[PDB]
Amino acid sequence: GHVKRPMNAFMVWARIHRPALAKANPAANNAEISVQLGLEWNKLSEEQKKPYYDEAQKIKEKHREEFPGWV
Repeated sequence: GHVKRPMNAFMVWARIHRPALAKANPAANNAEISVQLGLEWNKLSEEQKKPYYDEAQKIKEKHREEFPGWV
């Protein structure tokens, strides 16, 4: 609804990068770290974002293995 396809790719990128960013900027709280992750994500080129979108799609497909109709 409010969530669009970029968010799932961004969340892959964030899961990878948040822990080290939090430790490197430990005076910042989680909400501020989240803002910094979003700015870093938006500086990536379309080509750089591609593998995160590709991985988000693989994750989606793996989730759909739970559904009736898988195999």
